[PDB]
Amino acid sequence: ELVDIPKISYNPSELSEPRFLEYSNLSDKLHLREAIDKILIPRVVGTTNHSIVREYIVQSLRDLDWDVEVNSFHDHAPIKGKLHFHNIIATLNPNAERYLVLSCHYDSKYMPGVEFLGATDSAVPCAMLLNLAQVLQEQLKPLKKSKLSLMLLFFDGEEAFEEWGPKDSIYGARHLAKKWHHEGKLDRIDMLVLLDLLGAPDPAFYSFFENTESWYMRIQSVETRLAKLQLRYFQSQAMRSSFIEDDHIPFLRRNVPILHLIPVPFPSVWHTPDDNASVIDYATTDNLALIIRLFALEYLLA
Ligand SMILES: COc1ccc(NC(=S)NCCCn2ccnc2)cc1OC
Ligand SMILES: [Cl-]
Ligand SMILES: [Zn+2]
Repeated sequence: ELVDIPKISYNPSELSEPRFLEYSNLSDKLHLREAIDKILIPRVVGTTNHSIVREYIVQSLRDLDWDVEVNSFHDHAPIKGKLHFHNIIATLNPNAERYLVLSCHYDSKYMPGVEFLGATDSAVPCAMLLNLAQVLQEQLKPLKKSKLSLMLLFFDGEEAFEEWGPKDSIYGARHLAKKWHHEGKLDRIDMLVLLDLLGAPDPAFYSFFENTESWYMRIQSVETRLAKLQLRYFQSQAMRSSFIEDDHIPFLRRNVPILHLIPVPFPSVWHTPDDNASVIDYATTDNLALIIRLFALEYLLA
């Protein structure tokens, strides 16, 4: 069921016009396309390419002066058996009291007998987050020292190896949510924003969670303001009784507020080899990446 979002949840863009104009003109299309190209390789957990993609993410952010921790652990999967998973946790201020967290998964789904590239799922999301760090590096500098800072979290082992279920899915997220819960490190997450299945044409977004509906409406407003300045995806509706499972689930279950940036319906190529370079709509990709960059600045800088 879709419900119209009530007025109480409206939360318009607050950046001054000049800063909104200035920040909305920051981009690096070439870097975004280069990041996509680097990441868009088969990258099943435990493979050489999986390590190559992790190294690229880690080095890219370390080169931009982010603190980067790799959370490594072993778990058992159907088919593959024992695997070494590696969540990537990048922060501007590793000593922050609070974080906005932007996140996605960097593994690609294991598909017997075929290469699966997972362009929308989630090579493009991963590239959008690296590109965000590159494009906004000047504006983000103060967040290296502030009490509220930014974390980019690249989950490992999101995908099932045999059949999606509670014991065969979201390996990295389940591990990390349990670890941080045990360590009292979940309360510091203001909100976990999860990007998934982005880069295909004509995505439609809805608000899934009432406690983040107001911040959903800030993204909606960012999109409206960009349109007005002539520079739609986010619907002003909430989807109730939606039970879409993803990396956020183990955080959601432990009281962490979630903003789930995933289109409904999913792209038509979902979990087929057609989720490749050819499905990427670059106009939609540049657009969504810009909207997300501005959302991050709205939240963090205000
Ligand atoms: C085909 O369209 C759908 C298919 C499945 C579901 N239901 C669930 S619970 N999906 C969890 C997806 C986990 N995931 C995310 C990226 N790679 C894997 C909903 C769909 O449309 C609303
Ligand atoms: Cl490989
Ligand atoms: Zn998937």
